[PDB]
Amino acid sequence: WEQYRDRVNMLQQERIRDSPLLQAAKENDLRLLKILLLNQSCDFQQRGAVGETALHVAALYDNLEAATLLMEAAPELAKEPALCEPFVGQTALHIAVMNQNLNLVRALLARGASVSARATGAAFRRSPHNLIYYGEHPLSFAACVGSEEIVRLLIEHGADIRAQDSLGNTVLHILILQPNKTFACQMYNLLLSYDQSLELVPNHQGLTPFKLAGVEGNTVMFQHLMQKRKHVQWTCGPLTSTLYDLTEIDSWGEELSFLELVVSSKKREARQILEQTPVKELVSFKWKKYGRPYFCVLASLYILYMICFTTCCIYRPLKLRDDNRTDPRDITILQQKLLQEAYVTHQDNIRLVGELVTVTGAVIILLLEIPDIFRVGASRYFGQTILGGPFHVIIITYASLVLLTMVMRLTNMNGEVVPLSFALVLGWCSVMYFARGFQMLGPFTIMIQKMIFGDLMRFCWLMAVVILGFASAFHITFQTEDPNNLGEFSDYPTALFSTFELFLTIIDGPANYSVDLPFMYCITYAAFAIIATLLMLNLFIAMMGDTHWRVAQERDELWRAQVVATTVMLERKMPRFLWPRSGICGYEYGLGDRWFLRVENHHD
Amino acid sequence: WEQYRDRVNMLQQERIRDSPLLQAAKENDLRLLKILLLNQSCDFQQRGAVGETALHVAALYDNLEAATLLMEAAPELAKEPALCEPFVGQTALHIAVMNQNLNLVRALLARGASVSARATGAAFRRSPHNLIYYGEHPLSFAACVGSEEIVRLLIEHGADIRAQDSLGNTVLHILILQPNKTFACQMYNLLLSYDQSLELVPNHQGLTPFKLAGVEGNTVMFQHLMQKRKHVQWTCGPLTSTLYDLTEIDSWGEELSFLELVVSSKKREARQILEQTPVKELVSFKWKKYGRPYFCVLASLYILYMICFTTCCIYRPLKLRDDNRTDPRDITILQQKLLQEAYVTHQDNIRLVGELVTVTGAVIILLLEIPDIFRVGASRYFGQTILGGPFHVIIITYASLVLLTMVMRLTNMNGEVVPLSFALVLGWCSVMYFARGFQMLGPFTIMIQKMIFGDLMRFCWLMAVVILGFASAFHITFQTEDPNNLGEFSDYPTALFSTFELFLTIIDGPANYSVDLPFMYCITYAAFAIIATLLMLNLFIAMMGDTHWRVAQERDELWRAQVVATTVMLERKMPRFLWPRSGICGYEYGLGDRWFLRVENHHD
Ligand SMILES: O=C(CCN1C(=O)COc2ccccc21)OCc1nc2scc(-c3ccccc3)c2c(=O)[nH]1
Ligand SMILES: O=C(CCN1C(=O)COc2ccccc21)OCc1nc2scc(-c3ccccc3)c2c(=O)[nH]1
Ligand SMILES: O=C(CCN1C(=O)COc2ccccc21)OCc1nc2scc(-c3ccccc3)c2c(=O)[nH]1
Ligand SMILES: O=C(CCN1C(=O)COc2ccccc21)OCc1nc2scc(-c3ccccc3)c2c(=O)[nH]1
Repeated sequence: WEQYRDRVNMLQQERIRDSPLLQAAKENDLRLLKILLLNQSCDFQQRGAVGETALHVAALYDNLEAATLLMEAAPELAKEPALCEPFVGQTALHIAVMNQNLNLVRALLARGASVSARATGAAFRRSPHNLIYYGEHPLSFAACVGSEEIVRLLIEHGADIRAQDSLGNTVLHILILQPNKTFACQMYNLLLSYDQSLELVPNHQGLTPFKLAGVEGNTVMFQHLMQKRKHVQWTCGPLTSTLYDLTEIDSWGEELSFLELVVSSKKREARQILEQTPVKELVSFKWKKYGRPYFCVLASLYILYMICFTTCCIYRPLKLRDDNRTDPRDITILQQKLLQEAYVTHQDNIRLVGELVTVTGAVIILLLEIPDIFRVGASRYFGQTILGGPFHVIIITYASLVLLTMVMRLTNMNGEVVPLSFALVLGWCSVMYFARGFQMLGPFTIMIQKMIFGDLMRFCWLMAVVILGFASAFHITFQTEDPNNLGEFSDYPTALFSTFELFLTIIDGPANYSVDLPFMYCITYAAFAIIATLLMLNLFIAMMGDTHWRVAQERDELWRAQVVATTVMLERKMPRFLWPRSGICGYEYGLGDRWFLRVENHHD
Repeated sequence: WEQYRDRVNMLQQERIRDSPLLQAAKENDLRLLKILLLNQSCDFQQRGAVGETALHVAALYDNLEAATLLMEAAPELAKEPALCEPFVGQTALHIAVMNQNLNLVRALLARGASVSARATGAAFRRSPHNLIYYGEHPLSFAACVGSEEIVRLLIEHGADIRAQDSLGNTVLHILILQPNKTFACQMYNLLLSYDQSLELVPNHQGLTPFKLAGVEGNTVMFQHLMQKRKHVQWTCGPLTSTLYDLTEIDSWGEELSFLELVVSSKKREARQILEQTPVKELVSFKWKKYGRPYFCVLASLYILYMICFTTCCIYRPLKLRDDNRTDPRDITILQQKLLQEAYVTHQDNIRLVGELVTVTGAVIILLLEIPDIFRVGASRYFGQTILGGPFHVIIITYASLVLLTMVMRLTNMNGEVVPLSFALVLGWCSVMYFARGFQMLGPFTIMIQKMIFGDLMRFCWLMAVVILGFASAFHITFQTEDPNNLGEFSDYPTALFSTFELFLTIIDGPANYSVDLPFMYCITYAAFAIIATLLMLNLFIAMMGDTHWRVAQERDELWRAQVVATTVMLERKMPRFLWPRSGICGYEYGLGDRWFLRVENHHD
């Protein structure tokens, strides 16, 4: 997996060190190769550890004289690849075009070497363990490393300008998946100058190279790729009216659109590629004229439905408990009424109407949530903050708990408060999803969703051991006293709860001077103060101050991505008699079935 | 000590000012030296204050003509050193090679001056009072100041290329203990080119120069010294596979390893030398594959043992107190049971099993802690944060208090809560030691251990005088009233405790409107509010905010050092049938008994 790589590389190097002809080809001798070529009894096709040919070990250490003498001694060593596991289809041409010497590649092409030999192992394969991905073909190798006089020398010998390899990619996808981009823009331009030919082709995953430029986030290759579609109109003064093309920027023929494909990626450039001009102007116009006046009425309808659920939950049926309460610590003066007395009057008919509209809202929420999560994977939909993981989780939780409340009401079971309080508090804390489209409540809900999983997760794992270590001491100091004067510290769970409440200072310190408290309680409380309340509760404020100072641009760079996410979701969901196209047409203007855009510009 | 240096330097300068021949040699006269050399009655071997020879005072003020005329007048003044206290074995050759003139050194070597004269005083000695440490030999002087044409001129006269001096050092250790390093890398390279010869030699303390490079933290000399062992394998494309050597980086033959020697230093570069490549890759692999799956089960076993101790401490034997409580301020309804009624049932047998496993855990903690602190000094083990001083202190305290609890239980003494509460709260606050290997709770426990000794130590020395000055005023205002309406402010210790509680606002302000409080209490409380609660308690938050802003990189530069500390500690502690080696072997690959490492790299 990892140590197997060292296990095979040491074996290859040990075989190279042991074999004398390969050692001479490594050291670049002349008389030793001359005597081993003159003595014809020695074998020249001998293999090392991992398919190691003498031409391979010459080209790996760049021995031009040894390679030329080897091909003029026996030229039948270029068309034979390796056969072992990490380097399956490697060739001398492959390692020569990676090592970037023109003369050895010219000598190999003069000595009859094929240019369509494929390499399918663990070396040249898209995986996070290998450092580089160059492709599985010599033209992909040359155009990916960025040479200039090897690409013509290979294409004029017919080396598959439109090639295919593992995972269905091609040379344009390989040039897009690169971190240099400045000596790769010219290479992509030259290969597009050489040749549904090569741009509109999909891979095995279904990624046209424009959508791969999207999902990988290379903004400079995107900004060059836009300039092979940009129609330019007139210019006068300092202003110019460029006319872009959006027939790839929004799909409308396939459900998988470019914008839906780029708003739900997992990298750190899918929210920076949404700042270039012909996608920013488009989603700004479409958002400001089509996303606010439906999100506002959706938020109003959700808040109206939740106030119906809150009032229907308040007006709950209750009957007086006839069994007595002969216990000094028992209080229950109302009891949950039986189901057979739930239809008695007009008020109970109104409560029935409220229960019906609550159950209808719960089932339409569940049926509007489930078939969208069956398509996108659960990780991409529950994880990210651009899409709404920690709101869809509590929405599905609210729907399942309201359904369990309705079933528990119909089966005539006691204890309705146990799911009712949870369903109500989650359904009212889930209104925060409708605080995406407003720039006031925009970055603040991102800050609180970041602050919970960033600092409260770090802080409660060190609050739990302090309250769990101090509640036991408070209980041991107060298990030899009376529970008449000090109500707290009687049993262990109320001791734990009261120690946590004294930790957050929401309750007062226990004090009663009708008795005399023990010295051990007094000294451990005077230590508990300046260990757990003066220090740690005032260090939390400084830590969430510095997180707020340092993450003061991720919220402003993530809010635009989540508002484009809501625009794309509503454009896919709501019907298309109410969601028309974007941009001008081209059928009534002498162009034909290509929707355009016309963004006015101003420089100087 | 310090003023003695001024006392001897003024005496030397006064003797130079008083003696006429030395004054002429200072002023660089010609006719005065000519007449004092022609008049042969004058003595030339006369000594000043601290062994002051005329050749010494010529070479100290760089008088080439005076020195040449002195050696051509009487050449018997070069082989005689000084004899007084601060400058014992100083020579004209020593001060000439420090003053860096080639001609005077050539003249002294032509006039028969020895090159192995040693200087052992208070001047040339490793101590924090002297500014520089250059060594105790002329070759150490030349190679430490960094000359180029003096080192060959001295070594070709046989001036001890492999020398020894005080504290057992040599010239490579002297070149390592230097703050220049850029004109010292070439000097170290030239001396290693000139010559178990010189690299594998130890000093008197037991420091091979590689381990001295470690313990002194000079990263550039470390990064050059690594490149005399780095074996290079093939290269192709932009990636290269260097093959380092770890036979010095981890010892395995001596208990004192390089990594244990470098993780427990007291400087500010022992945590920066742990970022270079062939130690970072090694400890990253060894930590992620061998330190987490034993630290996790160690934390689980410690938390399980502490929950056994907490439950065994809760289930404590108690007998009802038969003596009466005829006192309006006495509450004791349960009394500690006698030892003879501690084995009565199955529950008391279970409590006995809990006491036995608690005492066994305490004695294995103490026997696992003590023989490790007997070897490393108490300062290095209790002080630093990389090693765990403020956790080993509270662990030894918990073990001694649990042993004192067991002895106090067997001797049938009352008052078990007095050590039991302390032992329980320290044993539960000591779980924080197992928050080193997790990157969530990593920097936060460093922040709280820094915040206590950095700000709470500064703050409680100015909280103590405010509460000690306000509790007395609150007592004087309320010693002429009734303790029936106001429970607080009755005697002085409860007045002090209630003033501290009102300082931290955990208790409410005393108010009772069934009576009339004095005007003096009212005005001093209205001053106590906006002097001690609005201001100082809200300045503490700002101070621990700015400490958190400024020490936001020492925690991220110290956490890696303490996780390498725990890796080295577990590698030394746990047995070696479960802790195997690191890196590949070299016996089955044609190298022989040298464990290697193979780190893959990528540039361009
Ligand atoms: O209308 C919806 C949302 C469901 N709901 C309602 O009905 C009523 O009010 C709500 C209030 C709070 C929470 C949910 C609702 O459908 C599901 C849905 N929400 C989203 S948000 C971003 C995306 C997205 C877009 C493109 C790619 C990937 C993800 C997304 C999605 O794909 N589906
Ligand atoms: O609880 C804890 C620590 C324990 N731990 C949980 O409990 C939930 O699974 C976990 C998964 C991994 C690690 C720890 C835990 O402390 C921090 C903390 N993180 C969160 S995330 C959501 C909540 C939450 C808020 C209100 C009600 C219910 C849950 C939450 C929380 O209350 N605390
Ligand atoms: O296993 C140990 C630690 C002792 N303990 C346990 O047994 C049980 O759980 C514990 C929980 C909290 C505290 C202690 C324990 O031994 C002692 C020990 N701890 C350390 S931490 C770093 C070093 C170190 C490494 C290299 C050089 C210098 C110091 C170190 C050490 O040398 N000894
Ligand atoms: O106490 C003080 C000041 C008095 N002073 C001690 O008392 C301990 O020796 C000292 C040594 C030098 C200077 C002052 C003191 O204020 C600050 C302060 N520093 C610390 S360090 C550990 C604790 C601690 C925490 C909980 C229980 C027991 C001790 C601590 C503390 O409570 N306060």
